[PDB]
Amino acid sequence: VLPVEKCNLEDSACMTSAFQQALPTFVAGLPDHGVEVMDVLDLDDFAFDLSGLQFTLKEGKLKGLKGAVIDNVKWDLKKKNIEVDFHLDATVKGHYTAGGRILILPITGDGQMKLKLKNIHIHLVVSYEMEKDAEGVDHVIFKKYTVTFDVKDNAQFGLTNLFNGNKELSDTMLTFLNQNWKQVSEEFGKPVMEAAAKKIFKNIKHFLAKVPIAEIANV
Ligand SMILES: CCCCCCCCCCCCCC(=O)O
Ligand SMILES: CCCCCCCCCCCCCC(=O)O
Repeated sequence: VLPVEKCNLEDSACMTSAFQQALPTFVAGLPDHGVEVMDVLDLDDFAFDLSGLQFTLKEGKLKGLKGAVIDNVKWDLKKKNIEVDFHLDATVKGHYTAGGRILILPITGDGQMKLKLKNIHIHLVVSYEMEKDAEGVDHVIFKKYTVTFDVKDNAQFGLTNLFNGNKELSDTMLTFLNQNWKQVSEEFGKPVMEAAAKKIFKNIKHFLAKVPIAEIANV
């Protein structure tokens, strides 16, 4: 399993440093807990219709979670809530399509995407409950999460076969995207975020349904 020593759950310095040190092994996958490979992370296909853009990503991938930096862990035992702050440079790949408009430009494209995220900050809030399982050990059972984000340094857009390959229009569109990267991030990033959070919350939840609380915590 995991090469990390035991914390008080509300010792938030120990928890931050334990998350830090446990990450590479966790995101390499643990098949007998619930833990897939989380770098590269396979995202479920999704679709959205937002601010006039119709957007699909198929066989989506997220690379860079191996590389993430844990900023703070705040486990709160009265609230049975956990807050997790981190950041990373990520890449998001996959087969995309594009319909309708982005902001003031019309868009059509069916090809490949490579987004590069530079210093993306995440604020993950998880609520939980303590359950006993079948064999009378308690586990931390995650229930619900909120997530917020913040691409602080930069976002770049690579999109192949825009407007059926027509250079003029593709270049114009990609220049637009790349210049207003931050508005575009705030305008369309939430369902891309949701897509990874849905998988990340799921994987953690699996882990801790499998390991006894008495096993990884101070009682
Ligand atoms: C996005 C990366 C999150 C993956 C890490 C999941 C949390 C594992 C808990 C590690 C802390 C151990 C607690 C303890 O031993 O006291
Ligand atoms: C064509 C518009 C696509 C919208 C992408 C905007 C950039 C937002 C990145 C989303 C965050 C990725 C999730 C994560 O870092 O775990």
